[PDB]
Amino acid sequence: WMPGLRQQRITVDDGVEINAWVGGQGPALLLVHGHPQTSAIWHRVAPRLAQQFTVVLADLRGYGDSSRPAGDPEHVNYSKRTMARDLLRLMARLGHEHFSVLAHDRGARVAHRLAMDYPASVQRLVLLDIAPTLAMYEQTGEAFARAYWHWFFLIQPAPLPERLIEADPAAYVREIMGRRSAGLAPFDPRALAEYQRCLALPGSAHGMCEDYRASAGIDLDHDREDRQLGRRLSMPLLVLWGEEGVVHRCFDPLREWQLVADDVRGRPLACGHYIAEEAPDALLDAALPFLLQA
Amino acid sequence: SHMHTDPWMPGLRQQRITVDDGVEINAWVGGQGPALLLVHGHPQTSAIWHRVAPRLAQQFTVVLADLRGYGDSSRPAGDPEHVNYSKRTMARDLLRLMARLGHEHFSVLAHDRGARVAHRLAMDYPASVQRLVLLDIAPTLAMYEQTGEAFARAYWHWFFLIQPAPLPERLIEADPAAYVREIMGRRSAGLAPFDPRALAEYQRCLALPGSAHGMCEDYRASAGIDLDHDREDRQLGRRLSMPLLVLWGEEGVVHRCFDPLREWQLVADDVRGRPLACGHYIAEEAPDALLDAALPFLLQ
Repeated sequence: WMPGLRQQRITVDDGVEINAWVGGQGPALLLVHGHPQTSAIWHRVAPRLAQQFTVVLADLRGYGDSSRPAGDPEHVNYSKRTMARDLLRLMARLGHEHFSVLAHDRGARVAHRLAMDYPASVQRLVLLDIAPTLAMYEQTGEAFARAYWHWFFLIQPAPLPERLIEADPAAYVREIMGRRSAGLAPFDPRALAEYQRCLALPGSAHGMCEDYRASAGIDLDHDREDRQLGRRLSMPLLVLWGEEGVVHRCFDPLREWQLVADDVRGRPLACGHYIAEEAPDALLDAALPFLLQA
Repeated sequence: SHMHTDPWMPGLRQQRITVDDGVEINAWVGGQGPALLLVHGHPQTSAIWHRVAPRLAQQFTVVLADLRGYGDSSRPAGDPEHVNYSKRTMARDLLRLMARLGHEHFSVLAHDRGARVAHRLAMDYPASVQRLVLLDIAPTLAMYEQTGEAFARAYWHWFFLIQPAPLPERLIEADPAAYVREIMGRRSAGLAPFDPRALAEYQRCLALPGSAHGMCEDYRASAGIDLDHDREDRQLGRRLSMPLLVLWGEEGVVHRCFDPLREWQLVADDVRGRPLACGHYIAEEAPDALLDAALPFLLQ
């Protein structure tokens, strides 16, 4: 489990600490998970990556063992701008002013904003099973709303979605993850246990829901401003999504990324949403060449 | 408008009628004149009609029915295909209810889930339904087919309550009173527009054991088998033959996200309708406007 990596906490905001697993050697590589998971998602690929990169597997705020800050009416505290600043400062305090990013689900969205807000810090970008949040909400149809129901449940005003999550957090993890195409088969027991332990920490439900609420509000304002002003990702971008997942069925991922990024390459993989755990070898085959030419 | 002093169901008596095997329908029956079935929706009960029923009972024999899974009616088990709470089954419930009360031909005033039941009822038994008034709905099939960002944001439950058990049930049963308060109150005036007795009824009845699963089964059917039946009607060119009046709230989601009159014209041959200056809960927010618009239609 995480051979060669040691867990570290770095204060990134006033009363906000980010928990991360740091190890390896070489150029810096920030690994960012999504919902409802933690840095543990990277346990199958992190050893290999650590042979040529200094890997930093970060737990987003509200997730894992990081701080669980309070929400706020406009959802600034869990905006992608704020969470991206969390990760920028994390890498800075660990001595990495320039780094690559490998990200999944919520993390990838954070990474997107990070790469727009601080382009000089992000060398390369690899985003897993996402299309841009703004396009995904704008292009919502019946199929997407049925499958990604949480994108419309978790954004509802507190305390509703929190009631659901906290009534039975372990059941929440199991139903969110096992009702997708691959079921619960691809998840290592230790990893599932981590997701459930961390999801149960106090304040987690509200933090996750605040992330979603911002991504249905203020985050879309920031993304729309970028769109209207012609501001796009400048650095090399690799986008990988699961052929068996909702993103593949309901959107044109590569097209959507070409609209908001200038140097984009990507393709589907023979798996579902949870790429790093369902298809770690395919993920590495597709991403190591790209991240190593950086 | 609503006052603690207003009468509660004056002239009506509560009745339980067996309409299916182990399924009884609770209903308030009263009045004089031609028969009129009143059908509520979610997350409420027959109590929703308490503002308009005293007046209506002056010219109709009114039957305010509690849907199965709702109010004081039975809460039968679900099933993998969601037949037990399909709109076909609930419509047959109401047909049999009116039959056992001695009414083979009747008019219908219905809201929300009840209106959807009414749609199916009027399609499956057109000779029994004389006139139809449907409140703040467009047809379920068009509403799902035309889902966009705004609709999914506003009618989030249409995509939460349909998820496989036990998830939405967990939400509802963790705090049923909060579910009612949050579902109904999310607007500028909150729960003020609902008479205290009516809100108390909705909360008491939703808290009865088995309620969450029944309501979720209704929604699941409306995202599955019900849509099979409705698409079959559309493909075969079967439409509502009797007069249809559709009234929806100008301030509600249906108005914002669809063209209700057009959508009903696609599935009915004799339709008229218009928005009212209120939200979703027409019968409680604007009882006088509701009656002004509907009594002429129901009396012809």
